[PDB]
Amino acid sequence: SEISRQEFQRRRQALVEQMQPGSAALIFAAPEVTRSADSEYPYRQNSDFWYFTGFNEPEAVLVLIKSDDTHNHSVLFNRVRDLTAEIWFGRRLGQDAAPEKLGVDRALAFSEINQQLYQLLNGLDVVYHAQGEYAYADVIVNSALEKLRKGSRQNLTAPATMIDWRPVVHEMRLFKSPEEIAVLRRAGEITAMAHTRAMEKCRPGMFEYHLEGEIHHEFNRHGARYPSYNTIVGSGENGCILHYTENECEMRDGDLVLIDAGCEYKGYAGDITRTFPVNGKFTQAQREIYDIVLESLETSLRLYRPGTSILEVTGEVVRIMVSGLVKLGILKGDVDELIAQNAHRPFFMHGLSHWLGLDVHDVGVYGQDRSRILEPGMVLTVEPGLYIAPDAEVPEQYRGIGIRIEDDIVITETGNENLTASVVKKPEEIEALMVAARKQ
Amino acid sequence: SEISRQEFQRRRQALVEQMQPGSAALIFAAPEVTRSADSEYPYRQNSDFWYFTGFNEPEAVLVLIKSDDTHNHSVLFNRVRDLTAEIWFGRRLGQDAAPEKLGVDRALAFSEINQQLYQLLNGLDVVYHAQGEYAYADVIVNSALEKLRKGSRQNLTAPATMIDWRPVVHEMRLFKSPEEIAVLRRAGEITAMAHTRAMEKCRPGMFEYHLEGEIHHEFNRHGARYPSYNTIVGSGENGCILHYTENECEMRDGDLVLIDAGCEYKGYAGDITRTFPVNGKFTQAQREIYDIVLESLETSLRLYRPGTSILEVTGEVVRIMVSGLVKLGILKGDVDELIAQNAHRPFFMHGLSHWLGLDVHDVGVYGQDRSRILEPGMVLTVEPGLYIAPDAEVPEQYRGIGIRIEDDIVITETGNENLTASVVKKPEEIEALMVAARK
Amino acid sequence: SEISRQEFQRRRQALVEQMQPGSAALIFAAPEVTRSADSEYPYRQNSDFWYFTGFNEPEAVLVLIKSDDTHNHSVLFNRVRDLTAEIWFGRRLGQDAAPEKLGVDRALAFSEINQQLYQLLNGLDVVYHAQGEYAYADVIVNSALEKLRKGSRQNLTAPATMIDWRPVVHEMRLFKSPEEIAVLRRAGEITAMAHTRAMEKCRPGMFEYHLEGEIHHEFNRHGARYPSYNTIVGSGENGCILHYTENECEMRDGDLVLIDAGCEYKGYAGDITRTFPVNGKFTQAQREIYDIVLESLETSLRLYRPGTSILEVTGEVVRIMVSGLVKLGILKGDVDELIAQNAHRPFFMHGLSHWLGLDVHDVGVYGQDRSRILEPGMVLTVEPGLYIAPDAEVPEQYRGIGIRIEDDIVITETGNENLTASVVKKPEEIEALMVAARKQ
Amino acid sequence: SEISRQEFQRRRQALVEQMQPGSAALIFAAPEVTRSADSEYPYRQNSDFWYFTGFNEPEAVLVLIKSDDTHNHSVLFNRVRDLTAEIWFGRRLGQDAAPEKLGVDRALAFSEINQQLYQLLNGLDVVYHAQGEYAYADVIVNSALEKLRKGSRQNLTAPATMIDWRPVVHEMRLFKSPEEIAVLRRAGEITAMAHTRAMEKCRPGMFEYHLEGEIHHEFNRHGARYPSYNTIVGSGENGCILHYTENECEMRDGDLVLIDAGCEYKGYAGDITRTFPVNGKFTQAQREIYDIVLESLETSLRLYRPGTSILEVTGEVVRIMVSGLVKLGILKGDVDELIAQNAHRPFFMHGLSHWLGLDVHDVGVYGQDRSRILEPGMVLTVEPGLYIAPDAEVPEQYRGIGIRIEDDIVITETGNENLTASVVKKPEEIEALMVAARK
Ligand SMILES: [Cl-]
Ligand SMILES: [Cl-]
Ligand SMILES: [Cl-]
Ligand SMILES: [Cl-]
Ligand SMILES: [Mg+2]
Ligand SMILES: [Mg+2]
Ligand SMILES: [Mg+2]
Ligand SMILES: [Mg+2]
Ligand SMILES: [Mg+2]
Ligand SMILES: [Mg+2]
Ligand SMILES: [Zn+2]
Ligand SMILES: [Zn+2]
Ligand SMILES: [Zn+2]
Ligand SMILES: [Zn+2]
Repeated sequence: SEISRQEFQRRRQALVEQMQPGSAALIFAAPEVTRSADSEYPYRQNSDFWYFTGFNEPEAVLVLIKSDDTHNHSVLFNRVRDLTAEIWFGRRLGQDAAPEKLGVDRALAFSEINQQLYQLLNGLDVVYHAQGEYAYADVIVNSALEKLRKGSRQNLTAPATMIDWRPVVHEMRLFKSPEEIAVLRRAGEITAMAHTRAMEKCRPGMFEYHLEGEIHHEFNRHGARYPSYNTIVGSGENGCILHYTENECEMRDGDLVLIDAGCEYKGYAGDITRTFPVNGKFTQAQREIYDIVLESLETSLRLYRPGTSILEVTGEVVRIMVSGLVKLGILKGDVDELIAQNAHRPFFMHGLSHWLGLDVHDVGVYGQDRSRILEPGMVLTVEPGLYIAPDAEVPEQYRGIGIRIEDDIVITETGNENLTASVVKKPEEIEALMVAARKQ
Repeated sequence: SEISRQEFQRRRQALVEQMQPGSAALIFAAPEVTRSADSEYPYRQNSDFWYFTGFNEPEAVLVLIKSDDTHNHSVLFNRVRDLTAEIWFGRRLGQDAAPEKLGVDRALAFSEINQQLYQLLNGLDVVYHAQGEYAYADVIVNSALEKLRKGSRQNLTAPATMIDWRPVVHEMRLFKSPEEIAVLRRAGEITAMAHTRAMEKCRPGMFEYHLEGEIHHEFNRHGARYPSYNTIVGSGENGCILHYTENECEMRDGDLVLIDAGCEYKGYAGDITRTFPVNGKFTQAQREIYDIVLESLETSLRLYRPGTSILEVTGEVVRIMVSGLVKLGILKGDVDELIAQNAHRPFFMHGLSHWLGLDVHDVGVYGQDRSRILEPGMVLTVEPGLYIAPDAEVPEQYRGIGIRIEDDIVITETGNENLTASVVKKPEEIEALMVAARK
Repeated sequence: SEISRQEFQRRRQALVEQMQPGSAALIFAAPEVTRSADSEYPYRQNSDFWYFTGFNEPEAVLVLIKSDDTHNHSVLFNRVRDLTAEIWFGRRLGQDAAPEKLGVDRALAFSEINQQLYQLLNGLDVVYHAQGEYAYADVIVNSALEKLRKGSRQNLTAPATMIDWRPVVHEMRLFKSPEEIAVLRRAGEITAMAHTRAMEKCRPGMFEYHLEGEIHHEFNRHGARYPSYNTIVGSGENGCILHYTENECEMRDGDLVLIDAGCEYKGYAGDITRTFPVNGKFTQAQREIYDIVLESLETSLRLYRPGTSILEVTGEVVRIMVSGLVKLGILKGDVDELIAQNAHRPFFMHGLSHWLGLDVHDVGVYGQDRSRILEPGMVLTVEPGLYIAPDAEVPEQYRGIGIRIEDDIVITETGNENLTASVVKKPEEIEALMVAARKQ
Repeated sequence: SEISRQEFQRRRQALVEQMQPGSAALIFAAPEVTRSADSEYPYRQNSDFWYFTGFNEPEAVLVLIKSDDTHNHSVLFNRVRDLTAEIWFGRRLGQDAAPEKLGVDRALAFSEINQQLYQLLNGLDVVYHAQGEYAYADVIVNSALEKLRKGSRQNLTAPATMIDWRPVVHEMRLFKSPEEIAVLRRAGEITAMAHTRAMEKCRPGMFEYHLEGEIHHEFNRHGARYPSYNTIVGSGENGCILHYTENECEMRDGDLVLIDAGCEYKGYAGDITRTFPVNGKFTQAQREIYDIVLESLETSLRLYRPGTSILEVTGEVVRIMVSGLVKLGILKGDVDELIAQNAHRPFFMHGLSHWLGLDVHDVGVYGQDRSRILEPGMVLTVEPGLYIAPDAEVPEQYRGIGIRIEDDIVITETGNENLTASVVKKPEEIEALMVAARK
C-alpha cells in the first residue's frame, strides 16, 4: 500500500485550514548527514516534510501561503535540474516536473531561496516555522525576516508573529487516516515475517548479528530497505540491556534471545519485540517469567480501546507483574503495598506504550503520565517486559533474564486491531515453529 | 583478521615521534548522528580516532602529551560508567577499565573535559588539533585556550602554536602495515563473495534492491555488519548514473546490471564493481563495450607497481578506450588527435583509481593530477568504466550502456597484489558462473 | 526636567494593555561594549529598555507577565549586590532595593535567569521578544523555549506564538508625552546654548575640534555628559561631506563651518545644525546659498502642523531650492521640468526631516516616502541643506560650499513648537552675535 | 610629537624578522561599534593594527608575507574609494593612495578579501593570526583555510601551522622606542595640565562631572580628542569606589575628591590620579592618610630602576602603609606580623603598577606576581592608594576616605623618568595652587 497524491493534498489543506489568513507555513527538508569524511548515510527525509510531500530530496522547502479563508497556494523550493550534477549524484525532480509530480502551484530553485523567500513573506501577518528544528532553516528564515524588517525604504514589512506549526502538525500525525493504517498494516506484516524468520533460522553457535542479518534481508525483499531503528538482538545477559545494539555475542544453548526490530515501509515504522529460547525450548524458569510478560501483553490487548489510557492500562500490567513476581519469590510482601511503592520498577523501568507512525517513537501529546484518553485512529505499541539483572537479589535461577514481547496496534471504534499478531508469541507456538524449521 | 593492541600502540608512538617536545595532540571521537527525531544512525567512529584506538564510543578524546624526546604519555577522556544510563543505552568502557583495555596511561570522565583539558595544555608550546573537523571539538579546544590566555593571574599560559595533525596522520594512513593489509585482504574476500552471490542469485523480474539485499546479508554473515558506502545496483540505463543508489527498478532481461558494493570490516573498506547481464548472457554490443573496460583493467593491473603513478597508468587506459571506441564507430577520427582532445571524457568522466583504507575514498596526498609516485604499502582501486548515455549520438546498440569493473590492489616491492580477484570478471567466466547457479 | 516613576509605570501598563492574555514580554538591556582590550565605552542603555525602566545597568531583563485582562505583574532580572565586585566596578541596585526603586513586583539575580525564565514562560500562549536585537538575548530566550518544548515529561509547555514587540513599542515612542516634551525642550535648549557658544568662540586658526571641545563642555555643564551622536565640525570643503566627524582641519579665514551637534539629556537627543562664517562675515556667494537654505527652513517651520507630511513639506522645499539655484545659474532650465527630473539632488541628497527622541534617528513608521500624516506629539527635525562639490560644474564662486540649518520641533494641536530657536540662524543675527563676542 | 612613517616600517620589519620563512601574518582592524540603534561610538582602532599602520579605518587587514629570509612584502585590504559612500560617511584612503601613504607594496579592496586571501596563503607553511580577537576575522581566516584544505584538485594547500602573533607583538609593545616615549611624554604633559586645571577650577557646590568637563576640554584643546579611559571623579565616600565613573554628586566642602583621568594622544594613554580637598585645605585626618600614600609614591619613584620589579617595590610600599596605619591606630599589632598577614589589603586592594602605552592597562608579560625584572624602555604607572570604607571599624575621622596618587614613568638605563610630575602632589603645593586660582 501507499499514500496517494490526493492524500498529500488533503494534508496540506488540513494545515492551511488551521492557519490564519495572511500567513505562510515553511516546512524544510532534512539535511544530508555525514557518515565518515565525504561519505553520507542513506538519506532520511524529515518526517513532517515527508508527511506533506512524499518527496525524498534534501535542499527543499515547502511554502504554504494563505491569503485569506478561500485563497491559498503552494511554492516549492528544490534543487534545479543539472546535467553534470545528476550524472554524478543521481536524478533530481527539478522545477519543470515538480508542480505536476508533487501537486504544488509553483516551483523555484533552492539556490534562489534567499532572493525569493523574503518576497513571499513580505506584508504577511504570520509565519509558521519550526524554530530550532534545523540550523540551516533558522538561518534562512532569520535572514528573510531581517531583510523585511530593515527594508522599510523599499516598502517591505516583516510578519511580527511567528508560530511553531509542530503542535498542530503532530496532532494531525497522531490520528492515522485509512491510507496510513493500510501502510502500517503492511509494515507490521513485513516486520512479523522478519521475526518469524529469525526464530526459524536461530541455532546455538550463531552470533546475535546473524539474526539481524536475516531480519534485514527479510525487510529488504518486501521493499522495506531500511530499519525504522537500530536492531536489537540481546541474548542471555544482553537481554537486560534495553538499548543493546552491539549484537556481537555468540548465542549460547540455554539462553533466551530478545529481538527488537522494525522495518520502515513508505516512511512508516514497524516495531516488534519477540523473546525466545536459542535452543527452541523454554526452561521452567524462563517460562515462569515469560508467562508474566505474556499475560501482561494479552490483557493489555483486550483492554486497549477508546476511553481508556496508557496510564490506566499500565496500572493493570503493574498488578499482573507484582502478583507474578511475588508468586515466584522475586518480590516479597503484600501485593497492594508493593504496588504502592512501585516495587516492580527494578524489573520494568520503561513505558508500556508509545505512539507509532512516521517515527518509531511517534509525535503527539501523551498527557501527564500518558493519561490522554484514547480515540480511534491512534496507533501505539504494547510492550511489557521483565529484566532481572545478573546480580539481582532474587532466586538464583531467574538472574540474567530479559524478556520483552511487543505488538503494534491501532485503536478502532470498538477496540483495537493488532497489526503484528501474525508472528507467534505463545510459548508453545514458538517452540512448535522452531521444531518445524529444524526438521527442514 | 584484526588489529592488535600493539599496533594501536605503535601508531600512537609513530605520531608522538613526529611531534615537537612540549606538545599535545588532541584526537576527538565522532558525534552521534540523528536519523529522524530521537532515533540515530548506527554509530560510525571517526577514522582517525579509530586508527589510534579501535574504540567505538562517542564523547571521547585521546590526548597524547610529549614532554620531551624521551617522555610522553596518554590521557583518554571518555564517558563514565553509569548503572542506569547503561541498562538503557548499552555498556560503556568507563575510566577503570580503559587504561588496560586501550593502553592509555590515564582515563578521565568526558563530563570533566572543560575542567581538565586546559590544565593539560597549560605551559605547552604546541597543540596539535584538527580545527574545523567537528564543531563540538573546536568549542572545547577554543575554551581551553581562552582560559589559558586569560589566566595569567593564575599563572596559566596557552600554547601559541596550533598545528593541524591531519597531514601527518593521513600520510601515516596512506601506507598500510602488514596487519592492515591482512584486514583489507579479508574485506576484499568478503566483498568478492557478496558479488559472486549477487551474480548467482540474479534473475530477470527481481528488483535492483533484491541484489543489494543478498549482498548485505553476505557482508553480515562474515561479521561485516555495515557497508563502507551506499550500495549501487544500476540496471539498464541506471548504469550510466555514477551515484545511482535508489536501486528501485525491476531488472529486465536484455539489460546489464552494474553493482558497486563494499563491506566495512574492522573499519576497513572493500570496494568492488562488477557489471553483468541480468539474463546471464552478454549480447554482442554489451560484450564489445565490456571488453574495452576489461582490457583497461587487466592492463592497469599489469602496470601498477612502485615507480609509476595513477596519472601514468590512466594515460594507457585512455589510449585503450579511445582505440576501442574508434573501432566501434563511437568515436571518429585520428586516435592521437582524439586522445589529445580528451574525446573519451563524455564516456569516462571519473578517475581510474583512488586510495583505499579506513575510508573508501581514503586519505593521503595524490599529487597534482594524481601524479604521485607509487610506493609499497599504498592501497588503491582500479576502476575503468564506460558510460554511454541513452541519447548519445552513437550507434543505437551502445546507448544506455553503463559498465564498470573495479578491483582493489596493494602495491608491493615489485608490483601489486589483487585483493578482489576471487570474484570473476572475464565475460566467459561470468556466464559460466550464472549458468551453474541456474542449474 | 525628568521622567517620573509614574510615567515609567504608565508606559509598562500601556504595553500590557496591548498584550494578549496568557503572555509575557521580554525586554533586554544593552550589553557592555569594548573600546580597546579590557577598556569599555561609557555605558549606553538600550532605548526600549530605558523607556520602560530608566535603569542604566547591563545584564538586566524586564519581564512583563499578563495572566488575563485584569491581572498582570513584573519581574526584573538584574545583577546581584556583591561587596567586592562593587568596590571595584561601581554600585549595583541589586534585588532588595529594585522593587521599590523601579516599581517592579519581583526582582531576581541575572545569574539565575536560565534557571528561572523557562518557569515564567511555562504554560503561556504568547511570548513577546525582539528577536535579532541582541545575540545574548536570543540565546537566553531560545534556551528557555527549548527546555519547555522538550520538558513534556516534567509537564512543561512552550508558548507556540512569538511576537516582535518593537512595532508596538516604537509606535508608542513616536508620540511623546508632556514629560518627554519637557525633557526634549531642555535638550534643545542645552544644545542651542552649545551652538551659540561655538559661534562666539570661533576664530580663524583654531582647529575644527576646538569647537567640538567648546560644544561638549557646554553639554556637560548642564548635566548632559554625552552627545547623542558624533559631533560634526566641517569647515570649507569638509562641509560638503555629510558625515564628516574627523574635525581635524585648521579653520581658514573666508570659509564657512558647518556644525551638527546634539546632547543626550535623560536619554533624549538634541540635534542642531548651524553653518556660519569662520571670520564672522558671510561673503556674497555664501550668503546667496545660505538664503536658499534659510528660506527652506523658515517655510518648513510655517508649514509643519497636523494633516501635512514630511513628503508634502519636502515638495515645497524642493521648489524653493530649484528656483533659487536657477536664479544663481547653478541650475539651468525650466523650474518645473528641473523639479520633475529632481535636478536638485546633486546638491540636496538627504531627507528634510527624521523623527527625534531617545534615538537621534528615532523609531516609528514613516510611511512610503515619508508620507505619513503628522499628528500632535510627533517630534522631528527640519534640516534643509545645499552642498556644492569643489569640482561641481557651476559658477566657480559657489564651489566647495556646504550649508545646513537644522531645528528640532514638536507637532502641536495647531502647528509646531520649535525647541531650538534660541540659537540664531538669520545671517545678520549670526554676524551680530559674533561681533559682540569678539568685542569681549 | 608623532610616530613617523619610518617607525611604522621598522615595526613591520621587526615582526617579519621574527617570522618563519614561507609565512604570512594577518592583522585585522577593529570593527565599528554600536552605541544605540544606527549611531556608533567614535571609532577606536585596534591597538595592534594601529601599532603597525597608524591607519584609522575599519574593514582593513594588514598582510605581511615572508617568502624567505631576504624576501618579504605587504598587502593591505581596505575599503575602496566610493564617491557616494564618502560624501556621506567621510573620506576613505582607498587603493591608489594606500601604498605611498601607508608604505605597503600592494592594496586591495576589502570587498575582495574572501576571493583573494586564500590565494595569498596558498602554499605557505605558517599563518600568524590572533585567533579569538574578533569573530569577523576568524570567519575570514577559517574560510580561507577551508578553501585551501578542500582545494587539492585545484592544486591548493593550506598552511598546517597557525601561530598567535600576540605574544611576540605584545613583547615588542612592552619596550618603547624614543618616538613612543616622546609621544607618551606629551600625553603626560597634556594630562597633567588637565589635572592642574581641575584643581584650580574646583569649588564646593559644583558637581563631580563639572571637573570631568574641565578635564576633557583641556585634553581636547591640545589635540587629544578622547580620554584613554572613562574619567573618575569620586568625591567624599565615592573616593572608596575604585571604578566610580558616575560622577553624579555635588562636591561638598570638607570632602576630598579623587580624580583619575588620562588623555589618548596619537593612540597613547596618559594616566594620572590626584586627590585633593574640595575646599582647598586638607584637614588633619585627610593629611594623615594622604602623607602615607605620598610617601609610598615618592619612595617608589626613587626605587624603580632596571633590576628591580613591581613585586619588589610593592613590598616596600606595603611596609610604609602598614607602619603608617599602625601609627594612626587604623591597624593594631606588630608591623611585621601585620605585613605577614597582608593586613593592609582591606585598604589597598589593587596593584601598585601596570604597564602603559597604546592601552592604559598595556600589554606585556608581568611574570608571576609581577616579578619580572624591569629593563630600560618599559613604561608603567605608580599608583599607591588607601581606601577606608564608611563603615570600617577604625577611628571615625578616617572612614569614607579614598586617596590615590598616580604618576606615569619610563624606565631608563639607570633609573626612571617621571612623565607626569608637572602636576603637583605635595599637599602644601596643592593648597598653594588652589589658593592662587581662587584669588
Ligand atoms: Cl538549486
Ligand atoms: Cl561522562
Ligand atoms: Cl547576578
Ligand atoms: Cl571595499
Ligand atoms: Mg521495539
Ligand atoms: Mg566502487
Ligand atoms: Mg540497448
Ligand atoms: Mg543633525
Ligand atoms: Mg589611573
Ligand atoms: Mg569624615
Ligand atoms: Zn516500541
Ligand atoms: Zn572505488
Ligand atoms: Zn538630524
Ligand atoms: Zn593606572
